[PDB]
Amino acid sequence: RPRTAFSSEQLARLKREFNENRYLTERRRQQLSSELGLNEAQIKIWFQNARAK
Repeated sequence: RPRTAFSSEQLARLKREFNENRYLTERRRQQLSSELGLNEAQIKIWFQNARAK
């Protein structure tokens, strides 16, 4: 799955979340998806990519 483009707001949330905990659980992935309007797949990819970088 190719990565979508994230808005500034979505990125703001993801960065703060990543800085609290770099690893996702199911419930946290679901909360992010529902609060960000992003597919869970996109959330997982962003976290993986962020750890990679």
